[PDB]
Amino acid sequence: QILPKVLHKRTLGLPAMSTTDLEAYFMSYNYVVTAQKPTAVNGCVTGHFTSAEDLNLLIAKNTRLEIYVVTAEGLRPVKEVGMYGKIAVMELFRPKGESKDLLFILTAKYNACILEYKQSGESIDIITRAHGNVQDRIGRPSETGIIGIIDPECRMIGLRLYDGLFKVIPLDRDNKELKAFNIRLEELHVIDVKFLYGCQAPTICFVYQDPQGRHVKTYEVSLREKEFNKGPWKQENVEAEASMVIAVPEPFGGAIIIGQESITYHNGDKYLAIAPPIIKQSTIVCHNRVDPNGSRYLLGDMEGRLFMLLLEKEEQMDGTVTLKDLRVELLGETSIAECLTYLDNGVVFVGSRLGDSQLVKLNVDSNEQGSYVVAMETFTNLGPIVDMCVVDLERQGQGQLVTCSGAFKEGSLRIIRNGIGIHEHDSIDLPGIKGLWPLRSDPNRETDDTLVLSFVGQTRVLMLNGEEVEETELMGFVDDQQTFFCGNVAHQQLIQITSASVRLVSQEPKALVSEWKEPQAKNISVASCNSSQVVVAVGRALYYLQIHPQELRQISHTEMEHEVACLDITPLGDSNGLSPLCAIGLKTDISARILKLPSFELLHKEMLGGEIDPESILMTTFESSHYLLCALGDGALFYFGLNIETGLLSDRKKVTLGTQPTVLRTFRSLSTTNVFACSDRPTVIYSSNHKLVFSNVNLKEVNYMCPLNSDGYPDSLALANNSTLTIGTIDEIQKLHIRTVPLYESPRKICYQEVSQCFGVLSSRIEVQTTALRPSASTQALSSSVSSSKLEVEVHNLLIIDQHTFEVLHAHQFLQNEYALSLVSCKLGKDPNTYFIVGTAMVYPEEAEPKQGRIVVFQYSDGKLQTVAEKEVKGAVYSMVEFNGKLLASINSTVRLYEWTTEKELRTECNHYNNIMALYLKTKGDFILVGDLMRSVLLLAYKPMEGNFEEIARDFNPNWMSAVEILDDDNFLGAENAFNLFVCQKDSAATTDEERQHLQEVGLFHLGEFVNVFCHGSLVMQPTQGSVLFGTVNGMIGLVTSLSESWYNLLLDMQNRLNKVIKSVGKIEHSFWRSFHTERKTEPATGFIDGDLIESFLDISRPKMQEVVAATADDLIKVVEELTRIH
Repeated sequence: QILPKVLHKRTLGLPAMSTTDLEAYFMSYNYVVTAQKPTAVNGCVTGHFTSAEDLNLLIAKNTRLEIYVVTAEGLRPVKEVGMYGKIAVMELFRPKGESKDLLFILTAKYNACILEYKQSGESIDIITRAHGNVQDRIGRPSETGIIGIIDPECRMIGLRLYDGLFKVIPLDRDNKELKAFNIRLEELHVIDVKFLYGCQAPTICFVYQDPQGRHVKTYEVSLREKEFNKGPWKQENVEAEASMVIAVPEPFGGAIIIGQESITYHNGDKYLAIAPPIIKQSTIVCHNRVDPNGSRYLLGDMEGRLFMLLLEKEEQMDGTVTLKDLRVELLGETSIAECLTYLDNGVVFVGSRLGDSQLVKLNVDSNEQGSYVVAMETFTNLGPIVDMCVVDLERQGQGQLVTCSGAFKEGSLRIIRNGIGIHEHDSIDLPGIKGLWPLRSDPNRETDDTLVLSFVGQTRVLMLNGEEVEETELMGFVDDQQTFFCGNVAHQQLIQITSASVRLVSQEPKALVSEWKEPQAKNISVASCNSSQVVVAVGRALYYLQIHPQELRQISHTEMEHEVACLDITPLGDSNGLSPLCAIGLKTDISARILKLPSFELLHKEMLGGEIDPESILMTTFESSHYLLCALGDGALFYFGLNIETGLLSDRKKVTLGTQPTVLRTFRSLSTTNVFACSDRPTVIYSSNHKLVFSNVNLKEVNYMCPLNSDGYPDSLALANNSTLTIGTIDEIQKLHIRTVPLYESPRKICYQEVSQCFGVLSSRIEVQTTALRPSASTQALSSSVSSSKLEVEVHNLLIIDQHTFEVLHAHQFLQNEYALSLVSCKLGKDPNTYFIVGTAMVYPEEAEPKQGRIVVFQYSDGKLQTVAEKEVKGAVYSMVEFNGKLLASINSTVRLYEWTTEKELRTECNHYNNIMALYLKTKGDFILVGDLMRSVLLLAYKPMEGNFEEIARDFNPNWMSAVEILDDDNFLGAENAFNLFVCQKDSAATTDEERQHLQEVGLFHLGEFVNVFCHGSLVMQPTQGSVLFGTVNGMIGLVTSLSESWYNLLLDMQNRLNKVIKSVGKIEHSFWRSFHTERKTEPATGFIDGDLIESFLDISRPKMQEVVAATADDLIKVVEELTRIH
């Protein structure tokens, strides 16, 4: 019950001392949105939800629900939904007379629902069979949280929510409101509870604690008269640390109780126990049944070890089987598991809250070092985000996030970056280029070695002998007038389809063979040539010629009613070059039209909105569903569906992009190759599950592309600009890119020091009584040092990390029993050098409140780390900032200001000690905002004349704060530990003595996450004003911004009209979800607008869109699309 460690647990989310014990021991307009969805796993189940012959895995994040189908290769995604609440219970069950299972869900605000998966055609819905709210007016929530269980015969549902009460929900075909009733329990402290198998009336078994140890007991539930009757067997005694109850299935029956160094089996009178030595070291957390009999079980530790529990049975000579013994075997090591589930055929899913989750295989024969476990996949988890910083290493106008993530063995550093990343190698400034093609200089040799530029009105054939550039045109091509395509198809030929003529050329003789010229002297507008044929179009008409060895043949010819804008050709499957289908785009009546290749026979047509002519179009194959993408001269990017057999009109919904028109042409990165679209921002359209990526590129701009696969440029692609050529190799595709650096120990704080080009990271590790546990970064440092002051264990270190290769340059080890709490890096006074300043405290087991600490000043030099000054202090050092040239530090309910003299010392200036436990500290100009432990906020000022502190204002209304930020000169933002956000403001009232010593809470919001850190910055290059990022315990990243008044009114009206139309999954009301909620109060939200709902307006259908804001549809599409580009 020492404060630093309990606060660290709160920072990671582990069960901490309840706040009540801590008590005993003693006019604004904002906009909030999400940039990265939560990633930690709270729960997970398996079953038959989608159909009767499917095996499903269902995963719960904080407010997300994900559904996967289990195949022989791994997992496949089918749906993902978001709920208006925090999921606390999730169970599958199947009533009699049902084809498949239904899902029960309970929310942390006590919303209950039953859901069913209904997939009819190609569309998928989640329908709500019943819904209600099960909250009690009077009572207090218990420890160990909420518990929910289901009878094996689907007769009732049992809930433990409060103390001294057991809530029962009957499960008959009536009860669409989930009416419940309470049964009184004599036992006021229940540890775990479950329903027993193979009984006649619903039987319940549970473990409780009271003076004289903890016990296990049973009951029978009579839902016909609302009372417990009596259990099948009496009450026993169990180990003082019994915590887990398992109900064994039918052939055995009975219960298995798990504690520490004991595993026990009770069934009526039968009783067995084992105490295998391996269980001593660490605690078992989770369990899962492998065999439907109940013949094997999996168990997982707090340190990552995975065990199998075996029940060996005895066949009776005439009676039912019994069991004789129990056995435990160490299987191996994984990540610490919050959820463990078993899938099928020796495959296990390990779901984690403090590390990456992963998919594992169990072998029958131990490999080297005797392990049965072999990893298969990992899924990234940003973990608890305990601290982060914004850094712009490469000196463009775009920053990156660097965060400390994870815990004990899973601790790491994460780098988060925006966009698609190319790595320019041959950078030369060439002005405007009209296009770009390859050319083959040899027979069909391996990767190409020649390229063709094309300028505003010209095409020039280069040569490429490696990294160098050279110009040497073979004397058979064009050099002064633009060609539409010059590439290759097959069979020892070259294409030259010019606006002057069409051609076939010899490559081995490098000579001309034959030519064909337009017999109208009228110049072509747009052509197309894919990989075996060319299709062209002139005036109002369209030719089509197949390219055959050594000559040309006319294969099709037909005029179009309107003037051709563009064409395309591509074989999309079992067709080796010849594409039976073809599409046409038009200027005047903007319309995509389907026309067969062989004879230009009419197939169909479809029109659109707008007037400006399109700039590009392609037919695209990425999945089993083909697409036709057109790109217009305004910024709209339209997509239509292709069924290559018939071609019935598939999905559509309008969109805008950047100001310049878009050019779309296909790239290569994987055998599931996708398309790239050139605009003001190059934009990949890639396949993720079935939808479209719209990710930008870390690039100024590009117009027209051509892939490059040469030996020195293995998977590159040359892109042209108004004045640039841009080439590089492709990283990931999605919007955010995450890079991981493993540390093998817990990080706590991070800070950046530019003039050194390094990071400083505080870290900690655990050591047995002290030798070793495993190699870590604090151990394998390049250099190392130990403190030499003269004024399990945890060992704290300061790590100096290189910013390029991300390796540990140096490690400093602090004194014994010393906890480093805060870190800063700055310049003080008139000294020119920049230091690393660290604040610590000395932590002892018996006593309850630290009473000493240091403030150490380090200088990192050419290759070493020195020490400059020490300044022992009488208390813990919770935070410090660099104020103006001085140092501001909070010492154990006091705030103090220090000065850096010419002797390289620090000297005290002034103090303020009215608060209690000042934890957080932020500064702006001459004001200081102090965030208290349980005393809301406090605003202070520094008076340069008298050189001391003056208390300007204080906020009443107790609040258990967890983070603090300064928005501008007058609005202060705070996050509290019940998952709420609030905004305070300085009251402008008369009577200048008393009511100006008040801050008014002018904004309230319920977020649903636990905020750990705020920081000023943004992730995009270069309506709204300001930008603050925050990070949470579940791994979510969010963004807060300020608005005007007219915009706030507009969007609030929009919010009401939107949630009058959208259907919520469990039929929860958005207004109820976002209300400010603590045990002491509940008020409607005000002063906040949430952008998740607003951004969902772009996913709605055209008729539903006009119902909202019934003042045009596009007039609001523009606004929302503008808002979408903030993050």
